[PDB]
Amino acid sequence: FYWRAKSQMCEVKGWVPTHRGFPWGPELPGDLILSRRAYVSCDLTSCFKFFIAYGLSANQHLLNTSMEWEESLYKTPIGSASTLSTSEMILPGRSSSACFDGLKWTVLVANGRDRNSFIMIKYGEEVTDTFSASRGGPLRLPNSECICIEGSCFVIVSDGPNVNQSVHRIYELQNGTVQRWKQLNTTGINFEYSTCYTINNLIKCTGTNLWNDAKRPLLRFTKELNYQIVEPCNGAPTDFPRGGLTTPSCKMAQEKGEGGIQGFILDEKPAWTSKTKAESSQNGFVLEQIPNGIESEGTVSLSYELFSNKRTGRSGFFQPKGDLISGCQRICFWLEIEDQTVGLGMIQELSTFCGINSPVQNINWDS
Amino acid sequence: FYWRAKSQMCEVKGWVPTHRGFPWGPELPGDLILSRRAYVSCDLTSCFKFFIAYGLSANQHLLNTSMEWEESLYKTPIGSASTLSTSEMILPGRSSSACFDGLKWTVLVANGRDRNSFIMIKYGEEVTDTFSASRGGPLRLPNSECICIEGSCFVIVSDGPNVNQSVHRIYELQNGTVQRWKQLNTTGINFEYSTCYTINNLIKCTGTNLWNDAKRPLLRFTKELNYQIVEPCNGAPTDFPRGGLTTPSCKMAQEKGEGGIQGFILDEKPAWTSKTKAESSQNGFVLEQIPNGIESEGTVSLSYELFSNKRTGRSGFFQPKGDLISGCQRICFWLEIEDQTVGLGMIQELSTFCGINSPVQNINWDS
Amino acid sequence: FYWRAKSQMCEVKGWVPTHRGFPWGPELPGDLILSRRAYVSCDLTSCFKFFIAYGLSANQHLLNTSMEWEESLYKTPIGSASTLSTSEMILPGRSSSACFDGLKWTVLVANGRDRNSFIMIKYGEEVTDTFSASRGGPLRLPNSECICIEGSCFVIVSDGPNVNQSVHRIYELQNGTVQRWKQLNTTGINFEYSTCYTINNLIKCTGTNLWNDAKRPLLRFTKELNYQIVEPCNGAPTDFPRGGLTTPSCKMAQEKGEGGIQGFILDEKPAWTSKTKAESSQNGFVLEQIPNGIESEGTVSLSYELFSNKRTGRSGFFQPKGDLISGCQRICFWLEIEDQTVGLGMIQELSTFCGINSPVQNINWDS
Amino acid sequence: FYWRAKSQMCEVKGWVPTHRGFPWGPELPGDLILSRRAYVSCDLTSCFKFFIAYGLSANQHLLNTSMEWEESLYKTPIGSASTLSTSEMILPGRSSSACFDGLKWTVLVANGRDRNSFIMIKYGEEVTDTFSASRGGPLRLPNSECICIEGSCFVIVSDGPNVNQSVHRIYELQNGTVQRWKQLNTTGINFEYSTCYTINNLIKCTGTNLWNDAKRPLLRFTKELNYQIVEPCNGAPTDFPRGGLTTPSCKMAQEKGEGGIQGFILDEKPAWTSKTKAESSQNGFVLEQIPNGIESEGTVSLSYELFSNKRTGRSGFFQPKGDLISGCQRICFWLEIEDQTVGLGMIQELSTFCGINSPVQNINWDS
Ligand SMILES: *[C@@H]1O[C@H](CO)[C@@H](O[C@@H]2O[C@H](CO)[C@@H](O)[C@H](O)[C@H]2NC(C)=O)[C@H](O)[C@H]1NC(C)=O
Ligand SMILES: *[C@@H]1O[C@H](CO)[C@@H](O[C@@H]2O[C@H](CO)[C@@H](O)[C@H](O)[C@H]2NC(C)=O)[C@H](O)[C@H]1NC(C)=O
Ligand SMILES: *[C@@H]1O[C@H](CO)[C@@H](O[C@@H]2O[C@H](CO)[C@@H](O)[C@H](O)[C@H]2NC(C)=O)[C@H](O)[C@H]1NC(C)=O
Ligand SMILES: *[C@@H]1O[C@H](CO)[C@@H](O[C@@H]2O[C@H](CO)[C@@H](O)[C@H](O)[C@H]2NC(C)=O)[C@H](O)[C@H]1NC(C)=O
Ligand SMILES: *[C@@H]1O[C@H](CO)[C@@H](O)[C@H](O)[C@H]1NC(C)=O
Ligand SMILES: *[C@@H]1O[C@H](CO)[C@@H](O)[C@H](O)[C@H]1NC(C)=O
Ligand SMILES: *[C@@H]1O[C@H](CO)[C@@H](O)[C@H](O)[C@H]1NC(C)=O
Ligand SMILES: *[C@@H]1O[C@H](CO)[C@@H](O)[C@H](O)[C@H]1NC(C)=O
Ligand SMILES: *[C@@H]1O[C@H](CO)[C@@H](O)[C@H](O)[C@H]1NC(C)=O
Ligand SMILES: *[C@@H]1O[C@H](CO)[C@@H](O)[C@H](O)[C@H]1NC(C)=O
Ligand SMILES: *[C@@H]1O[C@H](CO)[C@@H](O)[C@H](O)[C@H]1NC(C)=O
Ligand SMILES: *[C@@H]1O[C@H](CO)[C@@H](O)[C@H](O)[C@H]1NC(C)=O
Ligand SMILES: [Ca+2]
Ligand SMILES: [Ca+2]
Ligand SMILES: [Ca+2]
Ligand SMILES: [Ca+2]
Ligand SMILES: [Zn+2]
Ligand SMILES: [Zn+2]
Ligand SMILES: [Zn+2]
Ligand SMILES: [Zn+2]
Ligand SMILES: [Zn+2]
Ligand SMILES: [Zn+2]
Ligand SMILES: [Zn+2]
Ligand SMILES: [Zn+2]
Ligand SMILES: [Zn+2]
Ligand SMILES: [Zn+2]
Ligand SMILES: [Zn+2]
Ligand SMILES: [Zn+2]
Repeated sequence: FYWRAKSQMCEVKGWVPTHRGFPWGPELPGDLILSRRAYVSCDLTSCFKFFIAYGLSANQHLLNTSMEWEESLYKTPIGSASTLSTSEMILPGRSSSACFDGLKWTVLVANGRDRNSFIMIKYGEEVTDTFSASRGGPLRLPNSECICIEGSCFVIVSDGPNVNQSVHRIYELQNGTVQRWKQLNTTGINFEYSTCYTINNLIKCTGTNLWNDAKRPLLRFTKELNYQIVEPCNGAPTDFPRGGLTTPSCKMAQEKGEGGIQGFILDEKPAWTSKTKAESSQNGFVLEQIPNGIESEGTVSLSYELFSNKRTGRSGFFQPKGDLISGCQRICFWLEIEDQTVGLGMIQELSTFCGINSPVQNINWDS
Repeated sequence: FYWRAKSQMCEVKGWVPTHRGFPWGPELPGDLILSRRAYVSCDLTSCFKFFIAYGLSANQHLLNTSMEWEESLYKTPIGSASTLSTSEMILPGRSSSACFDGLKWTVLVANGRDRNSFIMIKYGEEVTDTFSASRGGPLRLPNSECICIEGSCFVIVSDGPNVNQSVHRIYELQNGTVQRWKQLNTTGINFEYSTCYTINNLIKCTGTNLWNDAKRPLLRFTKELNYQIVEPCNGAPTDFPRGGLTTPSCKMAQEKGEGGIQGFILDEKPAWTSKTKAESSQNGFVLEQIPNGIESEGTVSLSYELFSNKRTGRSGFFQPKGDLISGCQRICFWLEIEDQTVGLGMIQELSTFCGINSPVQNINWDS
Repeated sequence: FYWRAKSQMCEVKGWVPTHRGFPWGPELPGDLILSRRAYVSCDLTSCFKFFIAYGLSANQHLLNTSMEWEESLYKTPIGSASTLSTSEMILPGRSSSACFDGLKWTVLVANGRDRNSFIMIKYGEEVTDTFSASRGGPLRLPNSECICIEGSCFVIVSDGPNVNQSVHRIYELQNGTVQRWKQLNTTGINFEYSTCYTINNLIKCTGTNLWNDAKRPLLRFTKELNYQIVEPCNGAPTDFPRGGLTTPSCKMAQEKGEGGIQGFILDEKPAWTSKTKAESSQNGFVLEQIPNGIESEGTVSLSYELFSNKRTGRSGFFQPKGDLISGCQRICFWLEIEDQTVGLGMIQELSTFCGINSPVQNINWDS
Repeated sequence: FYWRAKSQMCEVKGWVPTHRGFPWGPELPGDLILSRRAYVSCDLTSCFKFFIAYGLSANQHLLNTSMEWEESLYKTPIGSASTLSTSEMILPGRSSSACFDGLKWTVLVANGRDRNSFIMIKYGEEVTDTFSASRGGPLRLPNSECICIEGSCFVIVSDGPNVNQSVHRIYELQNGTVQRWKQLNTTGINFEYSTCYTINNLIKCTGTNLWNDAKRPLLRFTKELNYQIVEPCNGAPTDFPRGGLTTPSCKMAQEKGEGGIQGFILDEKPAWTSKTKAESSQNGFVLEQIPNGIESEGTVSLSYELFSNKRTGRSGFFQPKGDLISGCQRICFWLEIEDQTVGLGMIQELSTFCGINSPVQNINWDS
């Protein structure tokens, strides 16, 4: 009676937006909480945006408050703008993860800048657990939904002061309580900003290598925490920044591998890849289907240019949990759309897209 | 246990407003979402306004945002003003239709400008289906409630680049999923802006001919999609624009037939007709009873001038679904009231009127 | 299972405020709906303010809208300020009455200025009945809660163009549907602004005589509509305007009998009387207990000066319906408190007071 | 089926913030209700801030209203800012107490300045009881949650015109109705601002001595109202103002004993103490663990500096009531954080911290 994915993932032949971002910019209404590190996650009924607040607007500018350095996590329904009257403060935190197990929300937040850093866990309204940095901190949560299968919830936690040598662990939770953890062998790479989905009792995640790779590393693991980390084997890297296309291999792409941005790869057969339109700008977003999976040479069948000119940012998976018509498990993603404002710089608003089995035209969503 | 109309339609001897529009103009409060292509539709408990947002007010003017060209459908309870805190974003879309089958909302939206145009369907929160333009697009939904009978939902979809030769289809849906469609034979006419109701297991609709008619074409069909299209046989055309009264016949009225505006005809015996007060202005709204039905010569018995001077616009049917006192099926309509503002031009607000069996005075609702 | 009063009314030895009015003036927040002809009425769970809107504030002034002459009834929870986000539009109307029968709300509104005047009735969300003026109009509802006993709801409806010769009827409703009505014999008086309560299967009401009396006429009737109209027999009139104390008798007090303001008398033994502090100003509010009932000579035992200086206005009864601790039926009243504003003249806000069996000090509620 | 504490209190090895205060200052949004004498209390599902309103913001300043001297109690969910749209007016009052017994809220408020002073009690929405000052008034409620065990609710009520000789009583309530009261023998001390928790069918409270003590007096009592009042036996006083450390004894600390501020002591073994960082300023907040209990010499094991520089104020206990994971009873506290504003002086916002059994780093929560 706890939640678990439907037995098979739906075929995906295209992606339709279920929500464009609230279309702010160059102006925006007062009383809006401005957000970063937002992601979406759903209960059995509807979906919510989870986010770190960093400011509140009024007259086109930021209210001078302490919101930027006193970081707290908030929640807002997907269908509502993020105002004070409509958003709820959940916990203090600078990064986070959240997921509904069918019964209650499990919410994790990290606080503290270095060795003082620690993670708190909430189950429903009740704080149920804590743990500390083990490798110098700061502890870092993914800013994407954690993954629940039949009452067990899994999240990737990062540690270490440098991308030089980060440490990453899978924590397994029940009732908001750590049952165990496994340290991953990630020698030679960096694996931040994990975004994940579940199917076939497995959990799959796409990382961001901020150290030495413009391709995105992939993690796959079971509920017993047996795992593998693999590299995409095409020659089209998907991080930003990145370099140009190279010949397909299983090697990392190290040209411009430094830095990066949260993003995802649908690790199925067919596999889908996603990235900005060009390598020179954070503009547009392109989804490409690879029939033979991400460990093939990468031959692209379908290719959708969902955004062409609009500046874009982080993206990640989320899964609908209470579908009643689909016999199969749907997959969706959230994506930051970036808008310039007149009075408070650049802002991020989430759009959401879901996979559908039926094909569709290459519509540009800029307008 | 799915919804179906009560067995007989209530006698209608007059129309009372159940909601005047929010009385904005020349001024209006900040944080209001300004709307177009609004209509109402109800669940088993209360009623909602569905609409395409095109702007957000502040200090009497439009916030410069991207709301106008990034079109999304929203929903607000009938009894509330359409503010950010109270309205919910449902789906991206430039035209739409919505209807509650007794269990969940079925919502359709159309997006794309020409051959890229396509329709998405939502059942509850779950996107359940899509289909594309077949005749060049854009696909166009009615902007009025779709019609559900015992779990099957019906809506009219228009296609084609010109009113010159539009194509129109009835789509039949279950669980937000297309079961079939039938193309209508509409050679020689144009049938947009369909607004519909159901009674006696039938569905009846009034169209707007934007090509060659100032009378409104009428569609009647069964759940097996057997249908007929008939022309009103009076000599008093009800579109706007239109020309003067002519001698009653079953011919179309082609004087000023070009263009038009969504509107309705209650296709019963007696039939009710509805139109602006005069042919020269979009002012007032007049409801006229024709005892012998719309295919008679049109002799008018009752005649109510609900608005005299106030500028008016689109209108359409909606049906209450959870009446518990009435033994019979009530019928209502929504109507745009147009208000001039000081700082953002002309706006539309919906009023709603319902039929009652008891007669009433010819009150003018301007004030 | 329909609602009915508890078998006996609680002893009342004093009155405590359960809500002061929102303390606006000289300033008030923007987005507030300004109200008149407000009263309170309760479901089985909590209580609501019902009111006619006449404006919306912004920057201390009235938004220039059409709200004043397009009158609509709204509802707001007692514990909330009356903003757009929190208030609900119910029906168009210039006067009204409302009452919950245990199952649904029955709501009546009157619209139209003279012979066109008519009343509409809502049961839950469903309009269930209408009737017209019979004596020239306008039809007038009390602006206080109607009274429901075991599924039958009663309200006083006034008619006629002059206080010179008004006509008053009791309408009996079930499911928002008129079952019958009885015209009262009110020759020689005027009986507007009825405010009522129920106990012992009876319904009792206090009127306002706008024609020839500064005492308040009292109506008492049964569910079979057998009734009596009696005059208070003290010499202390309670209308405003009024003249000074006179010697106790059953005669009307005609000095300054012209005009008046809605108000109440608790018609029990002991009886309670209520009025402004002095006859020269609408200031303060005084409640006086008369052990021998309102048809005695009026000897006053308890006397509470609840307000001394604050300007006050209309007042009326309401009854809590879902008490679970009290074995007896409580009685409360609402009272307008008048506040001067800097930018939109004088406003009215409701306070609510309830009777308690325990005595209490003569606290002044001005501050 | 009424609420009672879990059988044992959880071990507490540290304190984590479950909510930082809304980070206002130097600026804050309009439409905010500014509050004082706030505390938190929970139902079986979530938690609420209870508070006395004293103003409403707009454009960085206080709206000139009557809110400051017409004092009313309000309630807001912990996770929401305290705006008009989101806060609910409960009762008029200048001090208060509230507690959920598992079924309904019991709410007490005090009104009146001296001998007219009295207390009103609400059970759910129903006013159920009243009583008057017995020793000259004003009656004073604690401004912290009252305590419910199995349907009986207990609160400390203070009386008397001077801290010179205040009188304090325990009132026992059921269904919002006083069953009895016991006067405490508090000769030689003053015991205001009681903040309390329950465990082991006992109720424990920490007072504030505004007369002659910089240590905090402690009250412990049973449901039969057998009680004891004891003095902390360390030499580190916790009131503010206070003097420096002295040698441990059971004597009161009278240096700077005059005045004080609401605050708490966790009266267990180990005991926790809490106070500002230094004696010279109301800055920071420090929690210190005393393994041997508050009646020992006070040897400190753990010591957490939760705030260092930030100005702080009142603090008190609250208990979560609907935990489902913890087998034991959790304990939390609320704490005022003080922020300077540009346009309305100094404000107070509540943060909440809960005890956890796992240890944690000495993180500074200033930023
Ligand atoms: C931990 O993972 C690292 C990285 O994958 C493993 O090191 C690699 O081992 C293979 C041989 O099987 C080499 O071809 C790679 O070049 C190695 N990479 C580096 C940088 O060492 C390592 O073997 C794993 N350790 C354990 C204990 O299994
Ligand atoms: C499709 O509908 C059209 C329009 O009603 C039909 O054409 C009409 O047919 C009648 C004869 O029955 C003529 O009197 C009209 O003048 C025709 N209109 C035009 C412009 O052609 C047509 O027959 C229908 N087609 C089919 C296959 O049934
Ligand atoms: C209707 O009510 C009026 C007013 O009470 C009645 O008229 C009064 O009758 C009594 C005699 O019983 C006189 O003493 C009053 O002076 C009368 N008032 C006036 C102005 O007429 C009248 O009798 C009632 N009519 C009916 C049919 O019962
Ligand atoms: C009421 O409490 C007071 C204060 O605790 C008691 O007075 C104290 O009694 C002890 C002796 O047992 C003395 O050592 C203290 O110095 C006393 N304090 C003062 C100021 O009197 C008092 O005995 C209690 N009264 C009753 C009736 O029990
Ligand atoms: C906000 O306030 C602080 C002073 O209290 C200041 O450091 C900062 O510069 C202010 N922000 C702006 C934009 O002036
Ligand atoms: C869709 O509707 C049909 C109605 O016949 C119903 O039987 C079925 O449960 C619905 N689909 C699913 C799989 O829920
Ligand atoms: C809104 O912004 C864009 C520039 O970014 C501009 O094209 C448009 O004119 C602006 N609107 C107004 C009213 O100036
Ligand atoms: C109206 O009220 C009566 C009460 O006697 C009840 O029996 C009936 O169900 C109600 N009307 C309908 C048709 O629901
Ligand atoms: C409101 O608008 C109308 C003009 O459209 C005008 O008659 C009225 O004077 C205006 N109100 C004020 C206060 O100017
Ligand atoms: C008040 O509480 C008691 C608990 O013993 C309960 O029995 C009773 O039902 C409550 N009072 C009433 C009349 O509801
Ligand atoms: C608020 O209003 C009253 C006058 O009605 C005045 O006493 C007080 O000074 C005003 N407040 C301010 C800040 O001027
Ligand atoms: C935690 O989850 C387990 C699932 O196996 C469940 O049995 C248990 O009830 C939960 N914990 C508690 C004490 O509620
Ligand atoms: Ca990289
Ligand atoms: Ca036309
Ligand atoms: Ca009078
Ligand atoms: Ca002190
Ligand atoms: Zn920080
Ligand atoms: Zn946002
Ligand atoms: Zn290939
Ligand atoms: Zn567009
Ligand atoms: Zn609107
Ligand atoms: Zn005829
Ligand atoms: Zn009017
Ligand atoms: Zn108000
Ligand atoms: Zn007497
Ligand atoms: Zn006061
Ligand atoms: Zn606040
Ligand atoms: Zn020791």
